[PDB]
Amino acid sequence: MEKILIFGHQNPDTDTICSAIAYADLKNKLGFNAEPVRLGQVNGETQYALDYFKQESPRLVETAANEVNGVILVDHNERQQSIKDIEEVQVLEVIDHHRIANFETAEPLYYRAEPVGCTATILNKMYKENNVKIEKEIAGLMLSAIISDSLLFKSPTCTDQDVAAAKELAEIAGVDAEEYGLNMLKAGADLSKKTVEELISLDAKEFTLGSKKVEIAQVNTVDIEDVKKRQAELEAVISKVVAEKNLDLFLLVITDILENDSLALAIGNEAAKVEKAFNVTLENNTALLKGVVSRKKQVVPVLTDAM
Amino acid sequence: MEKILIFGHQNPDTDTICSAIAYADLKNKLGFNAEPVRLGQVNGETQYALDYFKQESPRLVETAANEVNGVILVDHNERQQSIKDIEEVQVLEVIDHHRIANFETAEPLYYRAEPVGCTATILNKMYKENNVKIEKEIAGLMLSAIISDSLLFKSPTCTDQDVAAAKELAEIAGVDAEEYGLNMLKAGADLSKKTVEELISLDAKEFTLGSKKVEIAQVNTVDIEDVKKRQAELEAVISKVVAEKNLDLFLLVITDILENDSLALAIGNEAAKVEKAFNVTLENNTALLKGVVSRKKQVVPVLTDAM
Ligand SMILES: [Mn+2]
Ligand SMILES: [Mn+2]
Ligand SMILES: [Mn+2]
Ligand SMILES: [Mn+2]
Repeated sequence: MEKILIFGHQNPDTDTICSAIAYADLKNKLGFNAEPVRLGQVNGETQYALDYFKQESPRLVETAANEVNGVILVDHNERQQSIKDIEEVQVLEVIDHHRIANFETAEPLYYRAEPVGCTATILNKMYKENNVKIEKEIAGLMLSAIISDSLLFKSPTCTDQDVAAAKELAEIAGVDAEEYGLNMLKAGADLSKKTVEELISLDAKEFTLGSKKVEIAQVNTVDIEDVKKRQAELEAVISKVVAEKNLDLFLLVITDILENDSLALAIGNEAAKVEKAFNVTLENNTALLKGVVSRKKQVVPVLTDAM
Repeated sequence: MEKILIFGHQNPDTDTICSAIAYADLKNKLGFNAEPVRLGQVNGETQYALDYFKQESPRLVETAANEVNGVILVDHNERQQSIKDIEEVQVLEVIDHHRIANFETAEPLYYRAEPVGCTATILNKMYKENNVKIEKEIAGLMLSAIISDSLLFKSPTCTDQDVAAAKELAEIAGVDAEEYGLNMLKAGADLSKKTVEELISLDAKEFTLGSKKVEIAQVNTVDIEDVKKRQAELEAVISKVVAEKNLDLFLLVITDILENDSLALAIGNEAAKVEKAFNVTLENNTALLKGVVSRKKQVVPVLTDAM
C-alpha cells in the first residue's frame, strides 16, 4: 500500500487531532498504509484526552510532498487551513463538516461532508458502515472530539446525531460522557493554575470611550465558579491596575462558554455604566450579563453608547 | 416539509435524469418533500430507460429560486454545469462522482462524492444505509444510469462497486444487466436504423497521400457485430463510391467504443497498404485494428508513411 498522510487543519483543535488518529486507524484496519499527522501544537484540551486514553501525540509535520503523493484531509478543506505544500499533493479524500470553499480537485475523490457538529460523528458512521470494531482506546478520542466541538452538546451546531454518537462512543470507551467531558473541557484554559495577576492580563484591551479611560479583560471558563471563588484576590489586583493606569473603569468579563452567559466584575468610578448598558444591578461588583459572550460585538458597542 | 428540488447537470445524461428521480424517491420515503427535475432535453438513451420502466419524464425547469429555497444536486457540482440561478439558492446536499471545482458553499451541507463511475452506485449504497426498499420501477432507472455511465462496464472509470451494484439492481428490476443495457445504449445514437450509405458519410474525410486518392470513413458503435452483419451491403455501397470518385482506397473504420479496438473494411487497389501500415492480414477485406480509436492520430499518420 502506497503510504498516505492523514491530518486536520492548522492551529489544531481536538477534532483535528483525534479524528486524524481515528480515521487512520479505520483506514489501516481496512488494509491501507496511513499515518495520523498534526500541523501544529497540541493544546491542553487535546492533551488531556490524549493522555487520558494513553495515546501518542500524532507526529508534527511541515510538508507532505516530500513524504507522500496522496493525503487525506479531516475536519477541513479550505487551502489556508491546510498544510503548507497542499498544492503539491493529491487530496485522496476529505472527511469534514464545514462549508466548502477555497478547495478544488483535478481528479475525482472521496469527499464526505455532513451537516453535523463534529468530524468524529461522521467517522463513527463509517466504522459501522465498514463493520470494523472500534477500539476502546480510540472511541475515547472520538468521544473527546465530539465533546470538544459541541461544547458538551451545548453548541448551536451540535446535532442529535452528534449526541447519539457521543453516547454510543462513551460506552465503548467506558466513560461518562458529561463527566469526562467537563474535565477535558476544563483542562482547556486551566485557570486554576494561573496567577490572579495573570488572568487580568491574558485578553485585555484598553479603550477611551467618551473621554473616559477604560479596560475590559475577558476570561473563558467552563464554570464561572472556578474564577468567582477567587474574587477577593481578583478585586485586589484589579484595584491595583485601576490605580496604576488611572482607569475610570475596569470590567472583567468572566464568560461561561458552556452556558453562553458571562459574569461581570466591574471596578471603578463608571462601574455604574455597566449597570446601565446591560440593564443590571451590581451586588458585590458582580452582575450576571446574560447571553454576552463577545466583547467586541456585545460589550464595547453597548458601553460606548452608555457613556 | 419545506419543498426541495433535486436535479442533475445541463445537457442531461441518463445518470442526471435517473439519479434525480431515484434520490427524490429515497428522500420522500424518508419523510421529505422532494421533486425530481431536469434542466434540459431528455436524449434517446434516457428515453428508452424512462419508457421501458414506465416512468414519467422529470419536469423541465429553468430556474429554482422562484420555487424553492433549497436544492439538491446529483451528478455534478461545478456552477456552469448547474442551474442558471444556482447562486440564488442553497445547495442542501450534493451526491456526485466527479472532481470538485467551481463549487463553494456559505454553510455546511451533506456533500457525498465517491470515486465510482456512476452517481446511482452511491444512491444504491444510500438506500441500504437507510434501509429503504427499492421499488422495482426505480431500480431499473438506477441500473440504466450505471449502464449508461459505464458503457456497459467497459468504461475506464467503471468500478467493481458499479458492477456489483448494477447486478444487484438488475435483479430487483427483473432484467438482464447486459441484455437490457445493450438495447438502451443502442437507442442512444442507433446505427441499426441508419442507411449503409448514411454510416459511410457520418464522418468521411478524403485524403491524397502519396499522389493516391483515398477516403477514410469512421463509425462508432457499441458492438461491431451490429455493423459487420451488414458487410455485404457495406461493400456494395463502398465499391460504388470507389467507382464514382476513382478512389485507390476506401477504408471504413468500424470502431467499438467499448473495447477500443476498431474493425477495418478496406476496398481498393491500395487495400494492401492497410495490411502494411497496421501489420495485419485482411481476410474478406476485414482485419481487426487493435487499439485504434482515432483516425487523425492513429490511422492517417501510419498510412501516409506506408504509401
Ligand atoms: Mn476544527
Ligand atoms: Mn470539528
Ligand atoms: Mn453526468
Ligand atoms: Mn454520472
